[PDB]
Amino acid sequence: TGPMRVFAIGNPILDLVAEVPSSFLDEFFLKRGDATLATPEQMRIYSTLDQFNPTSLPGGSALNSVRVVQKLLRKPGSAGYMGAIGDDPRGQVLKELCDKEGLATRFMVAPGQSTGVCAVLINEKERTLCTHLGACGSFRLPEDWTTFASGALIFYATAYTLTATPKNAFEVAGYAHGIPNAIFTLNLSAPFCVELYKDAMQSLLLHTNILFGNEEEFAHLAKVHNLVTANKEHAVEVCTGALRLLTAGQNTGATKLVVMTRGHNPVIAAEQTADGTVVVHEVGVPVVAAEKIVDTNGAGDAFVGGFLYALSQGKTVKQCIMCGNACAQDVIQHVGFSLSFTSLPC
Ligand SMILES: Nc1ncnc2c1ncn2[C@@H]1O[C@H](CO)[C@@H](O)[C@H]1O
Ligand SMILES: [Cl-]
Ligand SMILES: [Mg+2]
Repeated sequence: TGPMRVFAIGNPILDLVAEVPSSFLDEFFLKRGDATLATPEQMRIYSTLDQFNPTSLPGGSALNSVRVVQKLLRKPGSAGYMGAIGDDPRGQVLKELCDKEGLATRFMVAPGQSTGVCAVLINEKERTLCTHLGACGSFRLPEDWTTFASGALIFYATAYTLTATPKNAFEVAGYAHGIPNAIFTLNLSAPFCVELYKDAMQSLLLHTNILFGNEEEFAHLAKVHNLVTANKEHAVEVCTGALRLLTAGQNTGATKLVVMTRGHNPVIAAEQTADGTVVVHEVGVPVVAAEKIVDTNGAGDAFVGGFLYALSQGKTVKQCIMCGNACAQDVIQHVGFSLSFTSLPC
């Protein structure tokens, strides 16, 4: 077991994948192609779906990312994860699935609440998602979480964790800050996380070494924080401005990097070396035949997972981005977030 190289916090979700007739979508008032949170009546969808013998997969942004890390590091217990689940059957199913993959996990159990679950409904070549977050929102790091984190030097949190409470991400980042060789990495996760948690992020970013995000996320960050994307010069301007939220214009000599994925366009990143100078990185994204692209859901999670894996191996920024691109490219060729040990990238 171990050593654990990467530790992450997130909202754990059990994904249930199955092909269903259109009548199923209509019965639960679902619009094909949309992704939503379950309404009261839609709550009955989960036990109903269990009867379809769905493929059960661990899910949730951060959990998907560490599963990629765990996959690439190979050795059992190479990546750790903490989050909240319920004391229901789904909670045990999720834990067992994670155990099967060799991921080290410590789930806080919230008695009487349901484990996060997402119905991944396949119909007419489209995926319709209906998620019930449940226990995820009650997560609070245990007082001895650092013991679980062992000698990990790479910490990751998604902005989605701010929903339960910004205190979890703040505590993880604070712990990482006290360790010279450790880094804290954050995902912007969604434009609304950027909007809702403006104040919290202001403080958190000053304790962040690597910031991940896509175009829309960075665009809102630039507006919210008045920092200033299909256009390069503009993307660079945004990244350069965002880097200031991490450095405050000072040079601690610690890792300071902002990485912006831009769909098909090249990844753009702005870095401040221990030297104190700013550097702009640009890495093109290898395309795959349109005929292979099956499910784009999880591409971003895979990118971060691959980047973190490469980072744990001491690769250059560009190599980390290249590994992330390769992982994203690999996962979109099948529905649901999963990877096989054969022909792994990076
Ligand atoms: N707020 C969230 N926190 C954690 N996992 C999430 C969240 N929203 C969606 N997910 C999961 O992550 C997948 C997308 O990366 C979704 O299909 C779902 O299973
Ligand atoms: Cl998450
Ligand atoms: Mg540190």
